[PDB]
Amino acid sequence: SVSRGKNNPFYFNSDRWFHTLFRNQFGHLRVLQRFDQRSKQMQNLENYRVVEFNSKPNTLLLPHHADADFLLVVLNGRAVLTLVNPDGRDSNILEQGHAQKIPAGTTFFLVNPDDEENLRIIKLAVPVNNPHRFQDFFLSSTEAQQSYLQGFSKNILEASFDSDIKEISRVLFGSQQEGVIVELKREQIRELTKHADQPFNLRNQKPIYSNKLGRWFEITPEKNPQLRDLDMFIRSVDMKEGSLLLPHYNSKAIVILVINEGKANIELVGQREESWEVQRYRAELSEDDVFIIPATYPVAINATSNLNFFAFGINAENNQRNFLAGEKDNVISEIPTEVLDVTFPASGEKVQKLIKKQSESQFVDA
Amino acid sequence: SVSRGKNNPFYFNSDRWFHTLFRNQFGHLRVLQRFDQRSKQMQNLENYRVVEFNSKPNTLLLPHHADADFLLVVLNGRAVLTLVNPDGRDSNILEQGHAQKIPAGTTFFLVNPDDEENLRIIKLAVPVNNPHRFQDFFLSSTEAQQSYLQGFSKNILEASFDSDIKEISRVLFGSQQEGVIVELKREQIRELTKHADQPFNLRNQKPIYSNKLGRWFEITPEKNPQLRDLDMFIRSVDMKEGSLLLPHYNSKAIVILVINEGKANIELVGQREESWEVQRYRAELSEDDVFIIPATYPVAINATSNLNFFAFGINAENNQRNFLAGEKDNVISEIPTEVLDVTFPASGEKVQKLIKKQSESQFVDA
Amino acid sequence: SVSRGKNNPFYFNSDRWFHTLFRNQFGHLRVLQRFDQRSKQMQNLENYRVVEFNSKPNTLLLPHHADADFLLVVLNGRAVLTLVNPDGRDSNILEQGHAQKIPAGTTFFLVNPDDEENLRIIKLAVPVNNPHRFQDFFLSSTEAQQSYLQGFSKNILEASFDSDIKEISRVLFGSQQEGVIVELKREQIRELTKHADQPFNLRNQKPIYSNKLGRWFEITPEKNPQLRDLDMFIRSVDMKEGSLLLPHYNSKAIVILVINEGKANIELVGQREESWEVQRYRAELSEDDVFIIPATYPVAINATSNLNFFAFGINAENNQRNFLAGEKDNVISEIPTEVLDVTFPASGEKVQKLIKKQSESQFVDA
Repeated sequence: SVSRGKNNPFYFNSDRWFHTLFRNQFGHLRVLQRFDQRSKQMQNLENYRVVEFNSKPNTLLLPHHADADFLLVVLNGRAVLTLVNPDGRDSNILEQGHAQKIPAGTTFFLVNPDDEENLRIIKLAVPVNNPHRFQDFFLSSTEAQQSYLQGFSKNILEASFDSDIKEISRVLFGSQQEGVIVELKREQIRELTKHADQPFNLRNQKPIYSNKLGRWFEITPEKNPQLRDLDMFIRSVDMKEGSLLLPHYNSKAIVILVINEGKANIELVGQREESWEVQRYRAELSEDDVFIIPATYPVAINATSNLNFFAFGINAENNQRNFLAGEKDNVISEIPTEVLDVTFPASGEKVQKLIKKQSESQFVDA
Repeated sequence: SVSRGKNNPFYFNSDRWFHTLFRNQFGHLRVLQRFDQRSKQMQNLENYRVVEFNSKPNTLLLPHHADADFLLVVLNGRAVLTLVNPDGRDSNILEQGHAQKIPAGTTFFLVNPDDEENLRIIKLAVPVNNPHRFQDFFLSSTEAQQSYLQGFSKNILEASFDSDIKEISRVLFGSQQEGVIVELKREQIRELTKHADQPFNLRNQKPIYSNKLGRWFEITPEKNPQLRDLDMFIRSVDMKEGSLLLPHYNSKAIVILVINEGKANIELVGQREESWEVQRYRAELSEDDVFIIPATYPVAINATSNLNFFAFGINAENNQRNFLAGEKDNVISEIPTEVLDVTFPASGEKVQKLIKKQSESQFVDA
Repeated sequence: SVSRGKNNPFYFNSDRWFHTLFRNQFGHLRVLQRFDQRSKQMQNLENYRVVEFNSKPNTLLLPHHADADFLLVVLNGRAVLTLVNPDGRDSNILEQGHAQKIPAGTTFFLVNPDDEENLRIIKLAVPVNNPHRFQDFFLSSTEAQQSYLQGFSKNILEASFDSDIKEISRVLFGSQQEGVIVELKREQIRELTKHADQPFNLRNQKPIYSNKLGRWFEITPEKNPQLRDLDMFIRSVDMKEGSLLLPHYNSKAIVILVINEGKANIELVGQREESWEVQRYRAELSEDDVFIIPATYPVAINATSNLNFFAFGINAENNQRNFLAGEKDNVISEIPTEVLDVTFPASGEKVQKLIKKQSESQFVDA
């Protein structure tokens, strides 16, 4: 059978599965729903949450910290990310394709320095106190959320700050703002931009696979400490419409892919819903949707438009890409004849012959 | 709202939440109840149990082993801890403030060498077979518990020991003792005290924070192997009555604190009971009570008496202390003006000014 | 009380607890049932599954890959194991007593080169996507299972392979085979045998314990990378009928033992079904049965026939063997007199005397 869209567990449609935590004229912050909820075939993803952030030009996400580690990737645009610690501040500008880990509890803030290009960010979260959920703690005081300092008693805030509660409530609490995302004057932005491990960029190196129809960029834990702690890989691949990414599977990594821009059909061959029968999963992906590719499941992606997609690899270290067709990295073709002769009905010379036909690799026609 | 005592999830009152496993004229052994039971905000603490031990002078806890690792800390007094292995014995005297890991399965015993000072021990347990519970296996045979050797059949015990079951049952089983804690003659104690990684001491080094009102001692995994395996930190801080430990939060470590001696009010600002509203948690702590401070939650402690408290830091490596007031380690004050100007209603110069007022650090008045 | 066979949780009778996934004239593939299902005393084993494979001479297990790491051990016979990767093939012959890790997702196959000796394999599995279950994905197409390539649409398979779906369905799909285990001509086998970390062997080194009645072979993570990743040990011990393996316990490792050949009675002293009462667990083990020995539980094995058994040690690093009787590795006898004098009713000199009697070690009479 072919589980499609609606009843397909791995397809995560944007405007249905995301939950908006905040939204206004300058941006929105929404969280994808829990994975494990939908299927035990994704049990091990329960410790992770996907977060999407949209920010209009010249705006700022007020200071706050969550109780989760954060892998931050910039899908489109450029933002100035700032981390502050009890002993010091640290800022960097991030171009599209850049990433950076945000230790759990690190107060920080973002601003879209640009004057007309929007900011799009994907965030992989890993909660501390509870595997399935995290808590943002906002320092600011706005009509939307309340400052966390406002959670302490007068006696404390008074002693802590040395001042009558009144002087405090005036300066720090109730002339404010209405949301956690506020616009700034270009003068102000220019101010906090003269400062701008540390952020690294996936699309800044020899891609892994490449050809007329598409290129594949990937960065692994082996070559990056921040990535090695999360034990995960970043991956970004763009294909021309009409392209096909040949059926392949990841050795042990579980993949969370998000569609940056473009359209595409995905075919995933996996487990049904303790037998050996295999079921097919299909879905049409579009901008922002999320699709989960379980470890070892064979998958094929078809770009029915010029698209580019980001993928997080959970449980990545020493993961391998096994292509079931084509020349490069084609496990199928490493099986000695005498075996595939018995594997498939046809004769080994015939099966092989069939295999060796498609002289292309990874990114072919359609 | 302000969840207080009774309905506050993180407050663990001594005489209600502890479960006594043994008790007599010379001591008691009780276990704190499971954390995760009370709130999903403490899900990740489910793998840990707190154990309290009280021992009158000149007594001994008979030989046994549990199926859990054990972080042993001596709150008050001094005890002689002995570990025995198939290839050898190892003993050390531990003064108050000392700690030492006890590998799971290591048979051991404790004795209070002292002649009039009681022994108080806190124990952080990490079970093996079951995440939530551990099993003590006592070698001794007393009216309280039964020897585990008594669980084997006659045919085995006979072959294993070479002797009729009768000679065995006499020597090893049913002239014995009534409890697992027995008193000894000073002569006997003096005997097992001439022997007395290895035990380390938290209160034996430059404290982290210090002033007229209090000092803070902390030892981290970075600087201690035993601690690095458990990936946790030990911490001990004493404050003068009237003192206040300024609102602060730990970057990623979850903290299990126990009150050694003294009284104190605690204010913890955390999550309610998937929104951004913040709730306040309050409670009055007294000798032996246990309070759990979730990672990243802002907390303030007030010593309404001269107290000293121990704290275990779970998930400690690279954890950071963010103070929301005061001079030292005050994240608030590392945020550039132009930002806190937009963060809080008042002007940046005013907010800042307010911040820079309290010239004290961590331990202030009240 | 004495929980026996039927109601004993740790006893896993072969023909009742195994589930056959495939079976024919040349072999069978069956999976043991989930551990945690039967008792919370085995909660931490939930991430593991036991797999048994039987293969008649001169046969082959067709190509496939599962979504689980695999510790492969050859109980009896010799098989030629082949791993294929997108960049290359790797084969080795394995004699009885050999082991080797099979990374999750690595396509592979086995063949019994021998001409009259059967192949017996035990497999410890560690699933990726779901802690409790794994998925075999077979490349072949047979009346039993269906090829996973048959899960992709015509448009894909066509583009992926460059050929009308018809030519494909003929060569790769529906002259085939009826099962995943097929027999081969000696000519064929001889073919794939001229190639034959890498496989290591437990029974190829100074045993740990040894004497007239039996020897004990063990290999630990300290001395083997593959083993260090799984953080587990391999162990193989053969005893003469009438022998007794003296009551002992593992410090922190949980042990999954399987009976290769022979008969034996096992006595395990563990927890009942939060008190200190101890219950006894007994059972008669026979060829292929599986018995689980929880960390720190005292156990005694009696060979009521000449047997040999394999054991996997989960959570093995720095694990210790504490013998409660005998000379070598007898914790009991490391306890100083003055203590065992108070531990047991009898006098220390008497208890000790009793202890020092049995001059044998590990493997004694009965």
